[PDB]
Amino acid sequence: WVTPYKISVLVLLSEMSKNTKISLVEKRRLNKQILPLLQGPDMTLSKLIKIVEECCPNVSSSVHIRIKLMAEGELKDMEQFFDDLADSFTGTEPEVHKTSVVGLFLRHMILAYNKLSFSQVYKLYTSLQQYFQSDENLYF
Repeated sequence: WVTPYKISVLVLLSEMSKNTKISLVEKRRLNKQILPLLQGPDMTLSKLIKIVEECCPNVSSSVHIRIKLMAEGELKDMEQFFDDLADSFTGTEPEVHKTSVVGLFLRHMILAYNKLSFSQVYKLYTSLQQYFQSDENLYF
């Protein structure tokens, strides 16, 4: 269930909460605008970045480069993203994201990730590298 697109959405959610150039009110508005990405089907990294560029022009590049560094890194870099993301909510603001669409998405992604199989985690990281590579290969 956890795919490179879903990881990219987690990266987007993380980058949105960290954005130093918009207010907390604007962040709350943007989290509402982003909801169809959490509920919709998987899309290429190229399409996701194009969507993010339209509503969050700042974070689009930050999202793109974060995936780039994870893909150009090692398996540990994907595992470290999941660890840091799990410690980043309901214990930083500290706002309860439990009944929320974002909260349920963060929960269901971290749970499905942890109920791994080392084989499945390794195949997830390679899938992520190919997902990023597919965007990097584009002429445009």
